[PDB]
Amino acid sequence: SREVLAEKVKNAVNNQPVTDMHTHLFSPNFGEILLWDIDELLTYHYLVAEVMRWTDVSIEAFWAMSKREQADLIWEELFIKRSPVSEACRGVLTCLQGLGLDPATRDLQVYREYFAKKTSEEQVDTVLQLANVSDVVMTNDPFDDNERISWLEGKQPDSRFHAALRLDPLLNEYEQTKHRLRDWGYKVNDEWNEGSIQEVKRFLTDWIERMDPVYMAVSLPPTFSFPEESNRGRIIRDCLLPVAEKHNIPFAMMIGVKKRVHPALGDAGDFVGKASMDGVEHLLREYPNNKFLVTMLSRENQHELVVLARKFSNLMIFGCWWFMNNPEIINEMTRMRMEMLGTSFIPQHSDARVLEQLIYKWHHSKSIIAEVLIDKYDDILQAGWEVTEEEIKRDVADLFSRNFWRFVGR
Amino acid sequence: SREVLAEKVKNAVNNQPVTDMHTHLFSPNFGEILLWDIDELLTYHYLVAEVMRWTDVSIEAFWAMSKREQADLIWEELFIKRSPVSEACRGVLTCLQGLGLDPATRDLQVYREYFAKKTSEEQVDTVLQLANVSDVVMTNDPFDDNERISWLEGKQPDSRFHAALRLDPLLNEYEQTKHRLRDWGYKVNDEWNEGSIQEVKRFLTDWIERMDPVYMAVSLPPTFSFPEESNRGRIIRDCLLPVAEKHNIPFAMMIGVKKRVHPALGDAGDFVGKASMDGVEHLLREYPNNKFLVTMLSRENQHELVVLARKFSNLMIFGCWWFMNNPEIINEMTRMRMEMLGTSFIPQHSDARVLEQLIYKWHHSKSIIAEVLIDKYDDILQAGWEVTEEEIKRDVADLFSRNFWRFVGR
Amino acid sequence: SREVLAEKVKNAVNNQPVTDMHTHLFSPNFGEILLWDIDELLTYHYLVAEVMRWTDVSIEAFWAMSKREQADLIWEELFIKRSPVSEACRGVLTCLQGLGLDPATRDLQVYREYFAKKTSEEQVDTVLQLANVSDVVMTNDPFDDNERISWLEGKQPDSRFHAALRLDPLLNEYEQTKHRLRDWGYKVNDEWNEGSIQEVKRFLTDWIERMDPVYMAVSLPPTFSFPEESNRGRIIRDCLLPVAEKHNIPFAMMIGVKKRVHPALGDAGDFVGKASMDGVEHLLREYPNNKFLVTMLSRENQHELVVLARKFSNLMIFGCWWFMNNPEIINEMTRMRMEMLGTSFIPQHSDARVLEQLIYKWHHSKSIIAEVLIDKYDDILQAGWEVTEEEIKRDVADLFSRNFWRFVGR
Amino acid sequence: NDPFDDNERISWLEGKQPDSRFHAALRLDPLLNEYEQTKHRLRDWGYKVNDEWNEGSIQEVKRFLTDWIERMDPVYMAVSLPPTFSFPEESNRGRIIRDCLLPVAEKHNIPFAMMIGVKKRVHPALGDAGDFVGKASMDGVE
Ligand SMILES: O=C(O)[C@@H](O)C(O)[C@H](O)C(=O)O
Ligand SMILES: O=C(O)[C@@H](O)C(O)[C@H](O)C(=O)O
Ligand SMILES: O=C(O)[C@@H](O)C(O)[C@H](O)C(=O)O
Ligand SMILES: [Cl-]
Ligand SMILES: [Zn+2]
Ligand SMILES: [Zn+2]
Ligand SMILES: [Zn+2]
Ligand SMILES: [Zn+2]
Repeated sequence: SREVLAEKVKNAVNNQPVTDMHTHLFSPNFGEILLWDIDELLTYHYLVAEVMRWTDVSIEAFWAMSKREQADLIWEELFIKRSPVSEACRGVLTCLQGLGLDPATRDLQVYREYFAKKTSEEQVDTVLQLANVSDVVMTNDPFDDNERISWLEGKQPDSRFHAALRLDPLLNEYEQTKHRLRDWGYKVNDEWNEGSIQEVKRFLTDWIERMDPVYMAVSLPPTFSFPEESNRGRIIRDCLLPVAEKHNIPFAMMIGVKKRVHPALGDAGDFVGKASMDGVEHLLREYPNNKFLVTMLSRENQHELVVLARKFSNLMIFGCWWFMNNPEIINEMTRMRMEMLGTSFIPQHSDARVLEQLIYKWHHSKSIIAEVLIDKYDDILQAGWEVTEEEIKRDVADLFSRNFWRFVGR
Repeated sequence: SREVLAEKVKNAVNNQPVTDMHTHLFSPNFGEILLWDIDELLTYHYLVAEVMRWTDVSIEAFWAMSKREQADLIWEELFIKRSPVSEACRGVLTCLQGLGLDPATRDLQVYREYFAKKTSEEQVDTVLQLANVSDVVMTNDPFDDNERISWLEGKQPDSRFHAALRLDPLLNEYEQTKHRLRDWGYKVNDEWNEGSIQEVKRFLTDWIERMDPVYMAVSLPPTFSFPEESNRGRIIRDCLLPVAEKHNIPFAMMIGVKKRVHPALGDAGDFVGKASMDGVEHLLREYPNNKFLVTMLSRENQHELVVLARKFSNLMIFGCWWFMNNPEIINEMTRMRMEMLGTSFIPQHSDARVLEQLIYKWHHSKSIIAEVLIDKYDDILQAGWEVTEEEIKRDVADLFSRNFWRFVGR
Repeated sequence: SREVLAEKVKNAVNNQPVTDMHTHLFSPNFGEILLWDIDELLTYHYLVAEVMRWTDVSIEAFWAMSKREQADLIWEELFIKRSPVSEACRGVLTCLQGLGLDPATRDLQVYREYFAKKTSEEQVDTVLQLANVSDVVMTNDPFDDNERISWLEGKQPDSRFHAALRLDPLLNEYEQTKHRLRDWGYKVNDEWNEGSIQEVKRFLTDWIERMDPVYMAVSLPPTFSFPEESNRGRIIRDCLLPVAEKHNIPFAMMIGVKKRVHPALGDAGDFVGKASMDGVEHLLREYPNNKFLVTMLSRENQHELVVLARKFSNLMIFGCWWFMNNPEIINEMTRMRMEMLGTSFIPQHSDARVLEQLIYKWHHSKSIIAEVLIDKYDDILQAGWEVTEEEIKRDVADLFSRNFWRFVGR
Repeated sequence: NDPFDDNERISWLEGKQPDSRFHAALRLDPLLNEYEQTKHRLRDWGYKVNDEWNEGSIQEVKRFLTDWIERMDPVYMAVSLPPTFSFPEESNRGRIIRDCLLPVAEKHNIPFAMMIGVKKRVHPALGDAGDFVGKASMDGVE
């Protein structure tokens, strides 16, 4: 029956240890960059954008408040003055309950008590256990002063944390970044010649050696195109692709983000745009020895992206990114994906910026993926097919963990 | 439980008095422009387009028939020859049943009897009571000869009816409209100079003074862009925006309509197109002291529009407009909206052209919005949150009425 | 009640004989072009694309394998190593069960036994009976050497099979095709003059005379536009349209296919793109005496296509084509269509390349269409409308068969 | 000297050497501007170019150029181009120039002559007198 299947699917999904292949979390020993707290959860930029639609407090005043005050404002405006029904607000409550706290009391002061008596290491153990996350993939930007520090000091991340070499500044801001490269000893010239090419490669190789990243990544605008006689186009073609092939490291492209449409909002000021599939199509076909992990921001790019994955095996689609990370969208995306790709895709990643988010991000997404799995297994069951519990666990393992590790070559 | 919640949500939704912030209805005392009748309901242009896909009667012959004959044809073709399953046909039946008539008999002659013995004022009282609509926002075009009359005669609308200054002819047909402005005493010159600017402002100010509109509005094509060195671009930049800021009146933009692709169909001859978000993005960011009410016609513009609202608080999204006003779409739009905006948006408007439509428009939309509210409240309930009935009524009040009045400054 | 209605709708839908207005099947007497077998089902290009996302076997090696080996590989990779949850894999199982075979045993060798002891004619009788398909519309390309043979030999197709004149080579590859036309006696000149025009018309007329097609068809790219001073634009304008009007034959346009993005994949190497609606809009309005059957490949073209059908009665929308032929999409498309068009559209076609697919294609689509019909009938039932079983059968007959025959003029 | 012209191929294939006052120039219009049609002739001549632009197609096109350079000993390779000429470009012309012509020309130190601006056959019936002209962008040459 469907209910017998349902229980097996839900059990398999809930018990399957998750490999979160894209987050903004950091190994505890890396320091304060690792954000956690009910205060951090409430000041997540997703909620900053949401509170600004309600509060009379200016954005300037908001940025001038302490994190405690910002959190108090957001709690009052989005949870008390109006029901916390949005996905992000729902997420906060899910994290609280998961930690054993009681959302029924709406006692923020009591919730804060829970966090103030623990250490980073302890909360990490707690959260990964609760979220059943075995591996976390970080976003490591060698262009950030704070992050560069731990890496240069020789600090190695926790074994549960993996590095990913983020290259946004290099690919999207070369004109400014080239100068920093020079200061660091990478002799790139004013013009794109053999010298500049080799030094950029040396730069990538040095960080690959230092981080041992599972992949190199970059977020791109709606106008992204390739090939292109631009700094980005040339760097990707002459340096990134060749280096990635040599070390058999996949290239992750997060396409569709239009940066800073509302500067004053900070991290909450980015917009979205539909991109052309031409560049991705070209990269996949012309670089068969390169591997590509892709996720797009526009709802209107989702279906064609699935179709492109049917064309090229060197393409691995992943997650329901940012503005796509909402139940209604996650549901439609996951169903279209399983329908045209079976289980050859990575349904989700958390993109967690605050440690505790791993709880709600995976909880909310797992229940949806579980329902989709139940429908699909049931359809073949009605066709006379018999699926074993072991086959279910196998499929679930591919979706939440094995597809990623298998694609990156680990 | 979910069923206890369901009843509370449905009750709150059904009892919440509605402020319909965009319709094509008129205060009864305004005259015959106020359309009502089972005949008017059946000759709604939405059904004209639908009947032309079935009937062998030429469009010319149709326009030559009396309204009674047109209604008879549409009833026969869309209700008798085929089941009235489309949204618009379903709407007609909902209006009948709501009025106490019986769709089971399919007796159009009997239905007509009900309307012929009442007055405009009486039917208005009846419908607003049935639809539980407390306030109706009109669309008042000072460029229409018939409408200009009541306003110039000094006629004030019923207290339940509010004015909205529609400016399509001014913004999209200035080359022709400028001449009428001159005939009315507004000395606009051949070239866009201080004189033309001031006289256009004087024109807007005079009508704002006469109508006391809750907002100024315009429908725009898929190709809409801003800024732009065109009559529209210049009028918006040099006159509309400044005047709207001074009187703190919001600017409503209904984007995506491609006018007259099938001229012979009349009001049923408009098409749709996806628009670029650039112009809206620019307006929101560069005019922070101006308020904007926006609704778009293309299904492919919906998600990005929600994201843009997360960026700018001077943007208030509203309704599921025209071709978007169908269950399947209303559902997906409302869910995406609540998920990314919580309750900071106006889910719907009727766009009613015929008085009785208020019944089905709100009935059909309320049941969908109610189901979405139930899902979202249930999700936070499962997270341990407890929502009171008063909080539900508060949220419902914001969605169906308070968000609008609060945004316009009333 | 809804369950009483449900049974009537499901019964009507299941019993309604289907006219499949677009397939890639052939009358049995046409020869081996008629594909059938569990081996053919498994080597369907939809599954080739899917297996290439999993298998380590090179595409070259795959094309070098025998059909038996290809089928074995696909069965092992997509059904045994991972659960066959994708739509195409689900389809294979549905066909097996429908034929009386047992998917529970996963015994491919036993399944093969069933097919090896029957004749084409026998399997055709079997499948059409099982799929309850009364009429099959073929895709007949006079430019294919193999197909041209039966037609030139004077072979007439089975009475259950209808011809459709496919013109892709003529319209999209005229520069190469013109030479073949000359070799066949059609004196087209180097330049587009009266001579070339008349000879192209003569060519179309000759094949219309030989095939007696229900319609002429062509698949078009995302960049399709009209009018256009190109071979395609000129051929459509000066030859196709005039000839189609004269014989009152509709023109079918399948828009949105980007051919060969992955050449090595063969038939599995096509991609998709969103098209502009301008060309279709122009054709519908400027050629009122011509009939057009249209289906588009991009998910983002679906809603506007429905709106365009509301504008022009000479437009008949049909099916959920190729990448659109997935439950999640079929559901949303069918609901948007019924909501804005009632029953004036053709919900589906199979596009079957392998005989047995008629079973799963129609089985999977019928259950979805049935659920949509049940919702819509229920909505008007709740409005007080009473629908008779005969009206249901009538509506179902229009959707699955009469709308097509009525539109083509048969 | 157009190796794609039947009449012209003869003398070269027969081993005929031109008068000492006459020098050869390898004209490549058919190769660069009509590859889709020309590729088939290359195949018939033994140059195994594939359907897709890969190492194989590249090497065989180079072999073709090298063979004729060897046979003609041209002072330069030449081509006439349309007003819309651009470079780089993901087209047959753009790829052939980038992956074959330029490399081969550098190796043998042979210059590349480009005669830009001709819009072919605007008046077909006039034959050789049917070509028109158009202003080109300097971007590709630059
Ligand atoms: O929080 C987010 O998802 C964004 O602000 C970014 O971190 C984005 O996911 C990125 O990786 O660029
Ligand atoms: O009936 C309609 O919705 C349209 O014909 C128009 O009234 C549109 O809503 C508009 O306001 O321009
Ligand atoms: O199998 C398919 O649907 C495609 O490969 C084509 O046959 C397409 O449907 C077409 O008719 O061009
Ligand atoms: Cl789109
Ligand atoms: Zn991220
Ligand atoms: Zn309106
Ligand atoms: Zn949906
Ligand atoms: Zn087909």
